[PDB]
Order: sequence, then C-alpha cells, then structure tokens
Amino acid sequence: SGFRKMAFPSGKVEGCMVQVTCGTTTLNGLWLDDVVYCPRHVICTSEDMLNPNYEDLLIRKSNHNFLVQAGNVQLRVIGHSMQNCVLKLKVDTANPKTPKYKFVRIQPGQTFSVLACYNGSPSGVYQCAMRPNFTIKGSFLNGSCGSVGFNIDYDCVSFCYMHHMELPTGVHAGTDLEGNFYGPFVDRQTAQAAGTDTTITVNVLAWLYAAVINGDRWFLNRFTTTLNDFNLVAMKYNYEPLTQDHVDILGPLSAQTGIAVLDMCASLKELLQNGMNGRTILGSALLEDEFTPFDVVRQCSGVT
Amino acid sequence: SGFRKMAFPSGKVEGCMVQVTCGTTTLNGLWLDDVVYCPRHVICTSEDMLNPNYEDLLIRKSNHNFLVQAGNVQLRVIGHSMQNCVLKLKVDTANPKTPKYKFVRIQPGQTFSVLACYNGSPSGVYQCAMRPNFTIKGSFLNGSCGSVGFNIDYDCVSFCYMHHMELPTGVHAGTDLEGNFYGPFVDRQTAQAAGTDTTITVNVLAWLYAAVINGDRWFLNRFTTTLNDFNLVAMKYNYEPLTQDHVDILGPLSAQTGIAVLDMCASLKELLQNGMNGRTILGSALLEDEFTPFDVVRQCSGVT
Ligand SMILES: *CC(=O)Nc1cccnc1Cl
Ligand SMILES: *CC(=O)Nc1cccnc1Cl
Repeated sequence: SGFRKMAFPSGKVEGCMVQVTCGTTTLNGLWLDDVVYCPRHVICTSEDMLNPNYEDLLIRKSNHNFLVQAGNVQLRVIGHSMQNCVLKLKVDTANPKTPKYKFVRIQPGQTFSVLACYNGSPSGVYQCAMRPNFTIKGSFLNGSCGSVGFNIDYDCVSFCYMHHMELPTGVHAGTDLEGNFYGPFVDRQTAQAAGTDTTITVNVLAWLYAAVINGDRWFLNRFTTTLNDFNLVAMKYNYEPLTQDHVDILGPLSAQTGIAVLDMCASLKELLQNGMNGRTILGSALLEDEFTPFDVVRQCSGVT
Repeated sequence: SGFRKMAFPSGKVEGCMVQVTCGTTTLNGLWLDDVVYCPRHVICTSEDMLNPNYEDLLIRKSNHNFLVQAGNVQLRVIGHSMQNCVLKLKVDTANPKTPKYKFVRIQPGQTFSVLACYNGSPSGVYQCAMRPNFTIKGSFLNGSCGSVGFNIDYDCVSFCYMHHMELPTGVHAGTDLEGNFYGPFVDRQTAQAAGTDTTITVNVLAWLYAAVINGDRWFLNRFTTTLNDFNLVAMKYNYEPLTQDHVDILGPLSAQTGIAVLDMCASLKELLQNGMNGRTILGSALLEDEFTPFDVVRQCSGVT
C-alpha cells in the first residue's frame, strides 16, 4: 500500500550522461551508440541567446571545439550536425553502456522521469508531466540543459525530453530527441509566455482511483454525471475536457475498484465545487494530475 | 528554478539488488561485497508471521535453502547468519558493482531515497522521510521487502533503511542495515499502531526558504516570533518543537535569502493559524516537511 510520486530507476540513463563544453558554455549531452545529443545553444554565449542565428554561429565551430567528457575520459568528436534544436556530435567510441532505446514524442498529460545533471553528472531524479501548455514544471539550474526525460518499458528507455529553456515564469521548455520543441517555444531569450496551465483531468481521475485502491475513500459520493455535464464543470475549473478515449483508458482501474468512471467524475466534480475542506487524498491537499492511468496501474501492480 | 521532490540517482543501488527466495517467500536482498542482506522474515510463511520464533525457524534452514539470484545468474550461498532482524547471506562472489558504501542509522526528520524492488528488479525511486513516529510513508506491495533507502554523498552510498513491514494503517516500518527496527516496530503480524505523525518543523522551514529562493513569497509577512512563542503554536498543530540546533542548521538558507529564521517561523505560524486560503507554495496546498535543510541547499545549488 501507499502511493508515491515515483520516477523510473535512473541507472540506464546515468550511463548515458556526458559533459559537453563549447567555449565558455558547459551543459549535458546524451551519449547513445557513437552520437552525443545536446542542445544547439551549447554554441551560444548568453549575449548570443537574445537573437542567435544558429547556422551562422555553427560555421565558426569545428569538431575540436566540442569538448565531450564521459566521467574523466575525453571523447573524440569526428563529426557534428544540427537537427532542429539539437546537435548530434559523432564520437569515435560507441557508449558501451548504451541501453536499448527509442526516441518518442509524448503528448500533453504524459509523465516521464527527469535525470537532472550538471557537468554530465547526475544530481537527482524526479517525475514530470508534459503540461497541456507544453511546458514542464521541473527543477533546473544553469548547467542543467541537456538533462533528459524518459520512460522505461522493461529494458527499453524511451527518451521523450531534453531540457533547453526556463521561461521568466520559472517553468521549463525543451525538445524531443529529434530537437523539436514541445509547444511553440524557441531557444532564444525573448518574450515567451506559457498559455493556461490546465489540469490533466484523466490523470486526476487515475490518481483518485489510486487513492481508493490505497484506502483513501472519503471523497466517494452518491452521485454520477455524464461526460457533457462533467465537462461544463471541467471548463469552469481549467480542467482538460474528458473524452470517451480517457474513459476507455480508465476502464481497467474502473474494473479493479468497481467504481464507474462517470461516478469517479461525479466525485471529482464535488471536489472541484466544494474543495477538500482541509482534508487530504494520498497525503495531498490538491488534486494530483501527474500520474497517468498507466502510471497508477504500474505502481499499484509493482511492474519492474 | 523550480523545486521538485527529488530522489538520488538509483544506478549505484540498482547494481546491488538481488532476488532472495526461501521456500515460497520471495523478496529483495542487497548485495555488497560478498554479503547479501535481506529481512529475516524471508524464512517465514504468512502463518509464521503471527508469532515467529526466528532462531527456531532458522535451524530448519541451510545455505542451499536461500536461493539468491542476481539478474538471471544464481549466487552460491556459503554461509548465513541472523543480525537482529536481517539475514547476512555470505556468497562466494563479491558484487563487482559494489559502490563505496556506509550503513548509517538516521534520525526522525532525515530524508532518503527508496529504490522499490520486486524479485530483485527495480520498479521505481522516490523520496521518503523517517517520520517522528519512526514510520515512513512509502509505496510498497507484497514482494517489496528488502528494498532499501539510501543517501549519496558524491560516490559513497549511505544505506539507512531496509523495508520489512506494512502497518494496518498502510504506513511502513523497517530496519537499518544492522537489522535494528526504526522505532518500536517488530517483524511480527500483531497489533502495532504508529504514534502521532507530527510534522517535521525544521523541514517545513527549509522548504519555505526553497519557496522564497524559487520566487514563491506571498506567505512572507511583517511578523517575527521567538522559539518559545513559535513552539506554543507548533504544539497545538502537532509540529515538532523547533530547537536552537534547527535554527543553526537553517543559518545558510537564512543567509542566502536574508530572512531571519524567526521571521520565517512567524510566516509558518500565520500559515498554521490562517491556512493557505486556497493558495499554493511550490505547487503544494499543504506545508511539505520531507525536504531537509541539506536537501534544499543540495537541490538549490545543483550538487552532483
Ligand atoms: C538551459 C541551460 O542550462 N542554460 C544555461 C544558462 C546559463 C548558463 N549556462 C547554461 Cl548551459
Ligand atoms: C514485507 C513484504 O514484502 N512481505 C510480504 C508480504 C506478503 C508476501 N510476500 C512478502 Cl515478501
């Protein structure tokens, strides 16, 4: 019993983290096979970030200008290219610790683990979600860029995020491992404001199911609702519209608890309208929206 | 910027987890050098747990009855002994992945990372605290026993917890790596109730400092207090008494923010008396007490 905000074990990713230095800029890279992936802004001074022309800045950079260090051993750079907002540094050594891996582009509401790194060294691991406004709420200091977000399916690491940017609102923006930003964000120090950070309704319901499974039941009520009625309330509270696809995804948790999805929607409706009244659910005073239905099933069944 | 509930990178501990089977009981063991550490109740049937005589149960067990599996390779058991509530299984192979390590016994209020395992395989990592009632609020299913809690100082893993027990209240009890339970708990299926789960005051104040550092300042007020006045309020709210030792520990965060510890105590006093009024601090609607002052400084300075 118990339900914690749980990251994937980080060992497979720890084995992939290198230090990348270009001039006075040091950040992190991801070493898979004989390629090191890092944010392209590794080539920028802070002054450059105001209005960088990356193709023009890149012309002044040679393979020997990209200093790549794995532990205390230097990697030889034999080639480099820009793909969207990442650099691919070809090195002469395949990472011997390369795990089975995929590059995946996640959707808003999907959770992932972040291995926060500085100078190619792991500092910690935490669980994030791709927010509906395509930001993430991370913990990232200067030097943390090139830290990656990932899921594990048994032995295969799916890399979904590389850290690039802090908005002035202190939220985070980054790319998939093809270097495409999530959302409308760009690797330039400009006016970029996040849109509405709406609540991931399907994730809250997953977490309410996790609460029932773990004995927290006080919020179960005598009511039901419909998708359309629930959605009128979701709108008002800046919750994502609940779709039949979400209802279908929640089916296994419905089955296990014997609580119809729409009944749990009616519980969530009362919690939105009435508040917690100073009570907690799974030790939280707000509705947690960074567990997916798949996260709940994983943690409640003990998948390794 | 940003402040997350952050675990240590788990790789060094992942490399230590084995499966231990005795009869029909499978749980996890920790393989360091040529010793595998596991809960002694590995020798019990569920029926035994009602009133186990461990010395008597152990007599019926030989080295060849302890099946120890690291990945898909079996380890040869060449000796076994009971130390308090753990078994030490001597194996003929030193774990080649043994990190630098210590066994440390932590105090209530100290945080640690848990690598939740099943069948010697990691499922996830999360951050816990030794509660003032010597429980922890974990996420542990059947099979999770022998999962360990740890801190890392650069390259040295300090093992502070091994998982043994779920109380009927769904909270967790376990031992240090010498097999001594935290608190008054025993490895028997009996009436054991947790005492008052008081809030770790020094940890809340640390986290309020983390909030200021990361831009959340709305709760800063015009007031101060004294340890004695604050403590009258702490008592009423089941918060741990704040000591001068705690004030001293918070000194660096005081220095960095320029907020006197006692001023931050007066902010915490108003928050206790007045509530959050539906506001959040670092995305939390309750006062977080599972960051130590050392955790805050670590995460805010990016230690690896
Ligand atoms: C994203 C990131 O870490 N960027 C950065 C900011 C300031 C200094 N160095 C770096 Cl890298
Ligand atoms: C502590 C733990 O994991 N114990 C347990 C309970 C039920 C079945 N197997 C085990 Cl091991």
